[PDB]
Amino acid sequence: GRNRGRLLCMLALTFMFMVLEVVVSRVTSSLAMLSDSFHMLSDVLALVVALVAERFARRTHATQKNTFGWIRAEVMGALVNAIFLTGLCFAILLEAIERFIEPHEMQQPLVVLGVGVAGLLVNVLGLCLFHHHSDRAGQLNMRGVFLHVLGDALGSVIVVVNALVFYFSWKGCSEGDFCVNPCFPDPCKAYEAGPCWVLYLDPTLCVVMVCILLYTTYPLLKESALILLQTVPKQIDIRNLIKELRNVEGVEEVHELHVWQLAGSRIIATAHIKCEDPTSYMEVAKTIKDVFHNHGIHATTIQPEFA
Amino acid sequence: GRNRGRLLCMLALTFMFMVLEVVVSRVTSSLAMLSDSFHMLSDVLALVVALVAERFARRTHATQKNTFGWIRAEVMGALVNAIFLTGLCFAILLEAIERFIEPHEMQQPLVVLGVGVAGLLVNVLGLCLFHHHSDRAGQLNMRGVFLHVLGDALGSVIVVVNALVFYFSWKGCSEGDFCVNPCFPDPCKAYEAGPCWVLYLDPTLCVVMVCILLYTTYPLLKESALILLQTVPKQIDIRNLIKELRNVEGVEEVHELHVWQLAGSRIIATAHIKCEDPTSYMEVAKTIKDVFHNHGIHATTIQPEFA
Ligand SMILES: [Zn+2]
Ligand SMILES: [Zn+2]
Repeated sequence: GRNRGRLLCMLALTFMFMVLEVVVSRVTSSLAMLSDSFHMLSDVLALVVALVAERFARRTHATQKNTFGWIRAEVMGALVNAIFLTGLCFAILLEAIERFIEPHEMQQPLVVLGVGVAGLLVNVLGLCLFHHHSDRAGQLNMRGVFLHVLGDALGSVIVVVNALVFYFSWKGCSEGDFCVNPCFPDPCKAYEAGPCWVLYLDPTLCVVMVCILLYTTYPLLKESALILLQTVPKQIDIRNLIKELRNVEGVEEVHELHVWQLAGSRIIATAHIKCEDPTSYMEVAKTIKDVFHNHGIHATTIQPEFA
Repeated sequence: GRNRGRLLCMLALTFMFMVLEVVVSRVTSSLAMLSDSFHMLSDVLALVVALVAERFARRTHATQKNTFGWIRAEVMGALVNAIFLTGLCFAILLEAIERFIEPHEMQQPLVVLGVGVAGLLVNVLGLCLFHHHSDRAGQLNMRGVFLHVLGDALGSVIVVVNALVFYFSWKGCSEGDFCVNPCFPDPCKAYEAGPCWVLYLDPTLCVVMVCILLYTTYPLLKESALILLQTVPKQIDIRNLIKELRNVEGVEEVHELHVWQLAGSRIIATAHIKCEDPTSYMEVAKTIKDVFHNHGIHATTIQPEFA
């Protein structure tokens, strides 16, 4: 309820800011604003994926197609959100390089600064909505959206700072009379412009930005992508389980121990444990289940192989 | 061995064509060629992800970190490849729109056509290498690479066709004397050009292209993303398993059956099956294992709950 409400609220603000970008571009007759609107549509797609994962995760319930439920679906949502962000971060890095090799002037700096401030306010509102997620499957699913919100919030901050630096320290050649543009090599033409450091302010910061994101993206793409690989949860180690099951009387060996994490705090472990006396099997198995519960594994399947 | 050889060969050709693009851009002094080279670097990243998945999938061995192995890692590689491709298809769609709202002229059509033909030859070689995959994971990891190769091969075909149509049917205004450019609205300026249909040839085809890719991408993103959700394999249905286990004498009920697919043809099913007589448990369990093998489930775990 609360999570879906937050996601729907952020989606609604994202459409509203999309409409704001479109109408502002229409009055100003600018196309890069439309491109930024379509990037906001990419953000809409990320929010939609998060919403799909969050609904479907409620199924739980033993269905015919999935006997476990659909909480792992939420986990997958987190995972896919993380991979879309690694990808958009890599696209930002490739755009930054493309702007290093060819700088781009910013036209109409004031409206760009205003739209950047509006987007910063929207992204800060979204960040406050998603602050609680810096049980777990919910934490991962909300962390994906939180990382997307942090990414486009940092983008808004970069845009605002760049627009301010352009408006305060860039002397353009758009006047049209006796102006030479050293930094931007060919001003499309068949005084001296502003210092060349400003024209590269957008790329460098962007690069720094993606690094930040990549850093903060790495745990999620680590945490979500190891649950679906059925890696043993970090709280659980296999040596202690093996030795404690071997120390239990009535246990000859523990031939095949499989431990994995379904989603969040639901850890599933199945083992085969050899026993000699069928009569003692029930108390041996209850002790084994007690050990599994002691170490935090609550759903188990134990097959006794009488010899 | 063979799969890693194919992946390394395609990676080597991809670096060689990257170097070709870079050197051609250097002699021609063109920047969009560098952008295409960085897109080829994105293809390099996809191939690298595939290589990592393939290399890690050969571990198995029931590592301490993962008691099942790392074949699911290969599955995840397939999945992430699919996701990456969907994202690039959506970026192509957003670039196509950006070119619909603002068409772009193609400069130096002959060198673009030649580089497109070279890339088409490289991509056809890669497609022939990956033709065999239109175990199962081996297929999924390669189908991911096959879809990437098909995508940039279709991109090369689009580039070649567009360059040919420009060279044959576009009358540019680059001569500099008495030329008006109706289609491209402002030719950056403070006769009649070629017909306006050519300037939009690249977007429309691109859109069609992504549709194709998206279509062919959907099964992979369906097939890989349902294995990691532990959905029951399509060959297996739960009603027959339940009824056949109930019909077995000595079985009171099958209380929990979870059946899922690890990777490829390795299907794992665990169940609880209440039995009355411990003496009859061994033959009852061997019959149950025989049924599980009969339906194609070879790794099981069956816990008898004596009452
Ligand atoms: Zn066994
Ligand atoms: Zn039970």
